[PDB]
Amino acid sequence: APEDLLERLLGEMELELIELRRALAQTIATFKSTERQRDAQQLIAQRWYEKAQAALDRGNEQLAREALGQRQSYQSHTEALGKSLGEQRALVEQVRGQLQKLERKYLELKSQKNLYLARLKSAIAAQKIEEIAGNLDNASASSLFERIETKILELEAERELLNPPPSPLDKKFEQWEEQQAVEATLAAMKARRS
Amino acid sequence: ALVEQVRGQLQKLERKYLELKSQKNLYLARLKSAIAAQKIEEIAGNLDNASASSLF
Repeated sequence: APEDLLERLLGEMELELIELRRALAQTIATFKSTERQRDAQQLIAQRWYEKAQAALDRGNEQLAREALGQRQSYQSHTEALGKSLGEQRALVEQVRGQLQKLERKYLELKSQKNLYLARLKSAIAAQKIEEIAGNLDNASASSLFERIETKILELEAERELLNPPPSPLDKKFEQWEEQQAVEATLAAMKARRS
Repeated sequence: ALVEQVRGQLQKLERKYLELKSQKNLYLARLKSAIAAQKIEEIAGNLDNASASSLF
């Protein structure tokens, strides 16, 4: 039944709105981890910067040469990680936009599901009554209501044969004599006790 | 519009129901009368008193 699928499909969506949710956690987790590593390396280079900050004074330049020459190796690492961190920022920003747009589309779909289902039951419940009224049409000769009248007519006229109605001749006389019967019996009434 | 439209269907249909219900008793009543008053005259036929095929 199409109605049955409408609830299962939306259920399978819900598994991925959380699955994708978990994926973003891993991505952002790496971004935090990558960020932290950058501080440590620059801190070590920063420490060598303070260490080199204590030699060039009072003419000890030769010592400063070696100290800063060592810092250069650490400096390269800082640059490489710095660019990577900026690049990874776009991905976390971009991926979040997908989730936000998709999440809105979900609840929007959910609302429409009930409305169409509701119209279906109304389009089935109010739909399923009128046919049985067709069996009670009262507008044709294929209904129980009308066929019942035929059965009544069949039965009522069944014994119009068994007991035939009185012929018009007697029907033309009973009233004809009755009028005299009331008046003639009254003829003495209106005269004897006038 | 849908909620207004759907309600009209129910109101019209609901009236048609009780209207059908009232007619059901009337036709059934006429049937029993068309059967009870119907089922007597035949046995009077066995007591016709008008032919030579009766018990009387």
